[PDB]
Amino acid sequence: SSIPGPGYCMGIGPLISHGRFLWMGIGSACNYYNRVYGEFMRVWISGEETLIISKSSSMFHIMKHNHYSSRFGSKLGLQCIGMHEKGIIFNNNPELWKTTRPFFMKALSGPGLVRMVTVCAESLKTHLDRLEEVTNESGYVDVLTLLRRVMLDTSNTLFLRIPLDESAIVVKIQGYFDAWQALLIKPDIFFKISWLYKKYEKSVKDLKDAIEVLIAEKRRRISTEEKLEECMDFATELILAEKRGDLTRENVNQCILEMLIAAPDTMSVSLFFMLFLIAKHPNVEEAIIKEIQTVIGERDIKIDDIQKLKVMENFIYESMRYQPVVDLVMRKALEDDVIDGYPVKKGTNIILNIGRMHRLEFFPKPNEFTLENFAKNVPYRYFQPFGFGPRGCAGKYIAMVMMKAILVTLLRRFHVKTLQGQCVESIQKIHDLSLHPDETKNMLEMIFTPRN
Ligand code: HEM
Ligand SMILES: C[C@]12CC[C@H]3[C@@H](CCC4=CC(=O)CC[C@@]43C)[C@@H]1CC[C@@H]2O
Repeated sequence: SSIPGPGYCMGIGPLISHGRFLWMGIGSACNYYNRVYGEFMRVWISGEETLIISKSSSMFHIMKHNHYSSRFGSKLGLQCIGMHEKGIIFNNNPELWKTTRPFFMKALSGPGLVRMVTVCAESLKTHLDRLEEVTNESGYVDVLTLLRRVMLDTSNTLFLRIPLDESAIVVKIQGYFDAWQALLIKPDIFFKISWLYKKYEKSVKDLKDAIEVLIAEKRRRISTEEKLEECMDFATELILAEKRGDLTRENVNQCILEMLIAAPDTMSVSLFFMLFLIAKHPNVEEAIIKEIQTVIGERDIKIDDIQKLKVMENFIYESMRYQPVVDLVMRKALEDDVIDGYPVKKGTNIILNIGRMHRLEFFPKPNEFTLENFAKNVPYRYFQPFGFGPRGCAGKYIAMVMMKAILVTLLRRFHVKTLQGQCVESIQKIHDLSLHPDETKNMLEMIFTPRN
């Protein structure tokens, strides 16, 4: 089969599509192009041909095979934010990515994933006893900021554990994400005209400098440590690999940065959306509380509990299905292949529109929020909220642990109410790199009233 999509109007076809991505935002443009043309179609970002694909088969094929273990985006943009051939998230150098990923994978599983369940709970407890730092005079909690702070404290105490300014770093991380999102697919032209991107360059420097102070302190503690054997962690493993031949200071420094931003970027907005759903679905809220009563009671949550929390697990999955944050995935073809019907050349960019896929493929009631969608065991080839395979989410397992831990410890303690008739559907969302609340609007706050 030849490839669907707009006409290559002798050099205008590319300019409209890129411009449309810039104008609409990546996610809404993907959804536009998939709805107009097929669920498998072609478009251009800068020069290069990029396939925007919703079909479950193609998705599975792509994530399954090792010759798609790359992403893409502006080299100038990725250099600007420090992700050009450096971290793992947008590290598109195959070999350098291969050697860095294992550090992340170790830290996000085994004993650290077990530690995480109590670390995550104790952190939120701390922040729920200090709700004055986040609550209004009118009782309005800034949930986005609350979550970001506990997510950061969580990430810090597990992976780095150096004292830091939560509030400041959370703002800096937000700044870094805006820059990443802004520059990821900007054309080379953009990067010439300097007073159009110095803005972003500063956000990156703010965060990078802040983290350099922390890794600096972390370095000094490692040098003077007696029992280096016992107290290992993600940041230390990296630093010791650099002390062997294995890694570069620059790369270490970006990996530590990337581990600290991950959850604040994504967990916070996911749990935010999840809380607005609990607020407007009392049917489900009850089921979850009943489960928490049965399973946990008034004991501190423990690793053994999380597998038993079945209703919440379905809620989490249905929330990510219905209202995702990470609704699309960027990949690149490293070898030629046939994919469903169509040929895909080496170097061809790919955007997997997993948000659309979860409304077109397997589920009984795709366009409404119900746990009926997860009453029958969902095959993992029709529902990839995290992705899978050799480049799937490195946090995918621990993320689920973390989300259960915070939803338990919060709902245990508080009823959550939304302002006005607001719901996830009515919130004004930006749909660019990720899918998240437009924070220049308001009515995003919530109210926390106790239980008993
Ligand atoms: C609700 C939470 C989360 C969601 C929905 C999510 C989703 C995703 C998705 C879709 C990808 C792309 C994977 C692919 O291309 O197949 C990804 C990549 C990644 N995620 Fe997450 N994620 C979450 C939380 C986390 C957390 C908590 C961490 C770390 C602490 C993390 C670390 C990563 C990393 C490092 C990658 C890049 C993997 C690579 O390129 O090699 N994620 N995530
Ligand atoms: C999925 C994705 C890679 C992983 C990204 C995701 C954007 C949101 C995000 C923020 C983080 O800090 C961790 C990685 C993630 C979860 C990206 C959108 C396109 C890209 O392929």
